[PDB]
Amino acid sequence: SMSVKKPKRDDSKDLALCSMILTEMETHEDAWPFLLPVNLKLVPGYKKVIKKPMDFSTIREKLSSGQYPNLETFALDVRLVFDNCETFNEDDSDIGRAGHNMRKYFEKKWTDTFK
Repeated sequence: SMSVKKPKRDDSKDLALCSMILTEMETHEDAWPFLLPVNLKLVPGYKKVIKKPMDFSTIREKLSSGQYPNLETFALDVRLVFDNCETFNEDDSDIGRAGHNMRKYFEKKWTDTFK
């Protein structure tokens, strides 16, 4: 509350560390469905169904231009990528499986780096 603060968690490396995580996700062999924004002209249903599209290139540009206020808003957009993927793709599809694999990979790196 006013003039009563918990001890200061060191967040000075968060930007560098989120960038490293994102590099690892970018270079994963199963990243290919997520590297670029879904083409809303060429994929029927996407625009109407997926209210907030997100992809790794969009996260990278947001990261690089100070559009994440803290490490939690960064994790929310990464998870959005995988939540969108599960909304639109069957579990038993190459893309559906890719999304599960990547979400697992992410959540481990997240825990090991920050928890």
